[PDB]
Amino acid sequence: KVYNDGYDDDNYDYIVKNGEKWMDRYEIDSLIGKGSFGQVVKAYDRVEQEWVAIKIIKNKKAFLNQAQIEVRLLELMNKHDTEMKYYIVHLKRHFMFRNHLCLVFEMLSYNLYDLLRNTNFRGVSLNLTRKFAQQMCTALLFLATPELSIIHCDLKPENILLCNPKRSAIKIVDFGSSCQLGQRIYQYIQSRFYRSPEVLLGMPYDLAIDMWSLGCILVEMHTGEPLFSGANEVDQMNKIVEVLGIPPAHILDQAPKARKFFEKLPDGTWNLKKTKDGKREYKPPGTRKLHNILGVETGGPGGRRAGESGHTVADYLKFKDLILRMLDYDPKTRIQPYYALQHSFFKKT
Ligand SMILES: O=c1c2c(ccc3nc(-c4cccnc4)sc32)ncn1C1CC1
Repeated sequence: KVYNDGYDDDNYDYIVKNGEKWMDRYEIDSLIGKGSFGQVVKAYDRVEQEWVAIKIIKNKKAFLNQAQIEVRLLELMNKHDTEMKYYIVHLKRHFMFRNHLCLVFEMLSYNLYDLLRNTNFRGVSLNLTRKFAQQMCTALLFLATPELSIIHCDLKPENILLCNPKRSAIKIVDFGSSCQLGQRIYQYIQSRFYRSPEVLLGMPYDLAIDMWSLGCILVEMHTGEPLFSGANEVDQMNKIVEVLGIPPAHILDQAPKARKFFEKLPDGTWNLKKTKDGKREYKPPGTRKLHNILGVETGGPGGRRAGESGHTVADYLKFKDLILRMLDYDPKTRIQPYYALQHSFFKKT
């Protein structure tokens, strides 16, 4: 078999070649990214005298049709004319090339997972975590403007990128899974660690799922490790329950997949699904306190911030309150961008 007259591999990806020139314009430097969507490459745009990131979508109907949605939303966001539009990556243009839809993005710096990794997963400071938190909240507010109503659907450290290596300004990338509040088309969405209870439970979802993901992200940026690191859905839900307890009955009562994780007693309350021969793996519900994970009264996560400025007890207590409001089980009462921005965690110095 030869795929796409030899230009593609067996997984519908374009065989990237360092040094190649496309359409007398783009010089391909190297692969910088790879996912289910396809690939991302670093490239120099001769015409515009600048570096770009080119997202090369897979040559297959299903992936193309999704990227067309991605392009529509990217263009709709970039088009919008408030100054909040610059927490979102800029889609410069797109084009078809050897049967691949290619999206051209401005060149940003590296992502927040790479940033975590540069400090050997010690975490970044609470001061820097705050700056990310403020910008992300402001960006989620943009996405909430009624004319947009976009759900990113895959927030995680990897999809938040620094603008410049030496500064805190960030932008959100990868709207390849995104949708608007009307036209939702998938039930199994978000990366697992950052997946909301509503999605785990098979319930309808709105823009609040991104705020859940942000809660999880912000904690991980400061501790250096994922808050809820499930190997599968059942593990994931169980790890959430360790920190936040059994979700409220009014939600589980409307949850198509409640019985995947939970069981309903005669009296109308819910427990975790009962386990084989009692073998214990999880901490009892609500026992793994965020208060201890963050190290609120014990010098920060792992004790590593003891006797540093910008990491007081009062600072942590604020941060913890914000995060708990972000991880509200109920998407109707979970904190929303406008009100998150008014939180005491952000208040001026
Ligand atoms: O990886 C990126 C980069 C991007 C701009 C947009 C962008 N969308 C990406 C993406 C990732 C996964 C799915 N869809 C898009 S990666 C990326 N600028 C720079 N870089 C890093 C090398 C420094």
